Amino acid sequence: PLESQYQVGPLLGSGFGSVYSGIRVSDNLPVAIKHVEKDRISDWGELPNGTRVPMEVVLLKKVSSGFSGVIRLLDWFERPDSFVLILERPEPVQDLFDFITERGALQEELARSFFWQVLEAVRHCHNCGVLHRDIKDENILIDLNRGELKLIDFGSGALLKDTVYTDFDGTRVYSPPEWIRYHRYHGRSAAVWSLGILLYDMVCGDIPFEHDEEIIRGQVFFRQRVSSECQHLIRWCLALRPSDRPTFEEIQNHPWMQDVLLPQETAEIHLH
Ligand SMILES: O=C1c2c(O)ccc(O)c2C(=O)c2c(NCCOCCO)ccc(NCCOCCO)c21
Repeated sequence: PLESQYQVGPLLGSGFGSVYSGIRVSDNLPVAIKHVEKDRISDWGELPNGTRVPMEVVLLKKVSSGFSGVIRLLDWFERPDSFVLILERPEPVQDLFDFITERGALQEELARSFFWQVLEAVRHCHNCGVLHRDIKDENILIDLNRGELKLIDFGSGALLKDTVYTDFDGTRVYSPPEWIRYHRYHGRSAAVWSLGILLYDMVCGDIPFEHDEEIIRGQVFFRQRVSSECQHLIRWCLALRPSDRPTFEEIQNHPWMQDVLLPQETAEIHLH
């Protein structure tokens, strides 16, 4: 019933598998259709009702309930050598990496709005028991009309727990120093680090650290003009000691995070 209920369109991307544009024939709902080969899945779990699935599906199902800044799983399918996921697809949309590539460093007011919606989405995941572990500009989509951000690739994710993680499959340049040095981290505080990398990316147009030695050394240089407030939040998230990082709450009460724009106003001003 998969080949019948969706009409396939162009390839959107690959790297996590291959994702195509698609339409639900049922009712013209735009969708993204994502194929993952069994052979390349390292990491499996089980749905409450109990079959053996890719962790990504466990995670997506735990966070796709209700609204939020996560692209929702609408349906999934097993095939003999692959799994296939059907996801929301906002229309039109651009990923943040390509947005930043095209437009360079974001004005603060726009970064503040975007970063805020990222925090709301990640709180939402942490709440649903899910840790993303690969937060970064290419895992974030922009619905250009509504100004709403949406998180996407759960393939390196995990169940959130309070004990140490000794595996990491995400992106190195976004990984915290404790992972580089000890091969251990905790979820929240690792995620905060990656948030601080992301915020630097948004306001400087590029990631701050490229090599292991710079991650570990953790000194941040600004190549672009950034308010003292923005710089201080960033250095805070990128503190070397995990316990010196802010919690989500403290990131959202920081002075740089005041007077955020709603998504709609953000798009009027900045995206049309
Ligand atoms: O993974 C999605 C995606 C998804 O996983 C679930 C729903 C979606 O709507 C998408 C998605 O729209 C998507 C991409 N969309 C076109 C936006 O172009 C990038 C901006 O220049 C462009 C790329 C993309 N995925 C991978 C990003 O990098 C791939 C490099 O070729 C996606």
